[PDB]
Amino acid sequence: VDPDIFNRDPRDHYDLLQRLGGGTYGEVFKARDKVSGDLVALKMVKMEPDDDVSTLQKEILILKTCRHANIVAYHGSYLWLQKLWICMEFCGAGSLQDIYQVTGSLSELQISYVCREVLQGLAYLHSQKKIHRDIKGANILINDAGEVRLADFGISAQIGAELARRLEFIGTPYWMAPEVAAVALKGGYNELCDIWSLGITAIELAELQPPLFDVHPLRVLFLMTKSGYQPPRLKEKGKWSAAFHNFIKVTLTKSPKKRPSATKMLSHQLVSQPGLNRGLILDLLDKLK
Amino acid sequence: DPDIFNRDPRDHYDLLQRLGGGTYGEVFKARDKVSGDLVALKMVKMEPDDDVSTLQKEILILKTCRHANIVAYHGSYLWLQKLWICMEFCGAGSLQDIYQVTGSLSELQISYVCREVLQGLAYLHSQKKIHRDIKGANILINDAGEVRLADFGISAQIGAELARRLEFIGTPYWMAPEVAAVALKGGYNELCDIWSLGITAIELAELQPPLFDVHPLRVLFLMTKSGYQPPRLKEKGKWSAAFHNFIKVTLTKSPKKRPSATKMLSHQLVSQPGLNRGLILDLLDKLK
Ligand SMILES: C[C@H]1CC[C@@H](N)CN1c1ncnc2[nH]c(Cl)c(-c3cccc(C#N)c3)c12
Ligand SMILES: C[C@H]1CC[C@@H](N)CN1c1ncnc2[nH]c(Cl)c(-c3cccc(C#N)c3)c12
Repeated sequence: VDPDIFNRDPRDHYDLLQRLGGGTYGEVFKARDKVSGDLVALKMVKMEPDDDVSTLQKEILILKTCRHANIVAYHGSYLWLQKLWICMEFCGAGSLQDIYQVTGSLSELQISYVCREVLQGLAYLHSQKKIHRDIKGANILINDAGEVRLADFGISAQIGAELARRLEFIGTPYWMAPEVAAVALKGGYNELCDIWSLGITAIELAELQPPLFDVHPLRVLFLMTKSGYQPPRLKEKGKWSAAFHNFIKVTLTKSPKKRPSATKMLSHQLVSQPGLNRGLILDLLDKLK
Repeated sequence: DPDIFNRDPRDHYDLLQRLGGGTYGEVFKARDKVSGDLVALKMVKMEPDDDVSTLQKEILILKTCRHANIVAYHGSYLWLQKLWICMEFCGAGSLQDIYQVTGSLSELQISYVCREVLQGLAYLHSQKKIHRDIKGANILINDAGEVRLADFGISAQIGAELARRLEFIGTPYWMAPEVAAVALKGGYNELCDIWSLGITAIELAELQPPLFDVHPLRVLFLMTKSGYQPPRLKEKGKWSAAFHNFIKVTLTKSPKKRPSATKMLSHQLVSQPGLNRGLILDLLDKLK
């Protein structure tokens, strides 16, 4: 699962303080270093010798090979008595969903700053051939230093593992059409799917819910496949500037061939504005207390 | 399937010999006890904690097919931990079994085969089905020189895989439209069968599909490049311009420009006047 794993009980180094919740899979615990007192988040997953180790192997590999200020910090992993423990940064404010349900709608400048920081994390991930595939407020954390960090590579790991399995059982390819060979090797979609999720997340930070949240999940999926499909928009026009409406319009470009990349989005009017600094986030954290 | 017979298939058929299956299972040559007709019985072993989704999709595809160019379905039996799918037996086996003894097929024999496969393909696509495994091994020839498509194994596996995507997709509110589209539809369409028929036409002509001596992973990688050139027949002088054009048109790299099976039925190669089962009866005489 990981050549750098510690075959030791994490409870030798950490006091488990409380079960904070969970992600796509696993259970997350708040933990404290026994001697220093430093806080960490320990994600525990059941790991038997018979289980497929590929998903968790890929999640650890993404966390270990990410060296970025906009990606949650990784400290190491533990394997002890059929339980895998992934040790990561403990972000004191929690997720942006934890924040906006107490604080309400973020201001346009706070959203602009979060979007820029997320786009820097996405530009980095995409440059290293990775796709997050689960961009949303619940997966964007704010640490005590006011930094915006992408978290939960669970879906990304599951998708990488599913793609490796498909290649293993693809069979003889001599009669396969090139587009069949392409979805077997790449998947049918690309990293631009993360740009659309950031557009939906910016609406979620403004409205406390993604668009169509009240609509049945299957109806949402079917409508996206229909011919006359129109992407979502911000509900209250006058509350937001034209730069925010345009950010939603371009990130939510229906065709992936015309959806801008993460680096191209960094020069967009909304995220290239002058007043975007960590002070906006430190002031968001002050409102929480 | 609700119409599954809960009896031993040996009550109605005499098992004659094991022949080996396709994608999955084992196929037995068998004889109908009342008519003396041969049938192919596909046997799949069962275990109590087995996912029955793929098997269920294969039976449903076969039970709803009613076309001369697709193996006929005669029912399925569940007995003593085994599932038996009963289908049409084709006396000469597959085109691969034939050309391995006979050698290369003539252009007119290939044109008859292509027309018959396109009739089956046009039918399958009209019913919203995809074969996905068109090749010499899956095109059977009966004693009368007639053509039947066989082995909906890959087709059933893909269908089962796609149904399992719709079940474990999770909340879709942050999901881009193209991600939603591949989860429901798959990322490719029925036009993949047109390409496979082009490669199959080359396989019948040259005894191997193009790049057969190149590593499978290298072939897969080459195809994804934006400079990949579709294959062509090696001996230009051995074939007519119409066959060379059929190959170029079926092997259109872009699935947006690749013609449908119904469109291909109007192509010169397969709409020619002398195409009939007699051409395959000549092939079978060469075998004996
Ligand atoms: C416990 C989780 C989920 C519930 C959320 N309300 C708060 N959250 C965190 N809070 C404080 N520090 C944290 N560090 C990390 Cl990593 C997470 C985190 C957040 C989201 C997904 C995953 C995973 N896979 C981990 C975290
Ligand atoms: C026994 C099989 C496999 C080996 C091949 N050499 C000859 N072949 C047939 N030959 C004569 N009639 C047949 N009818 C049917 Cl159906 C098949 C068939 C062919 C291929 C796959 C499957 C399945 N699932 C069934 C068949």
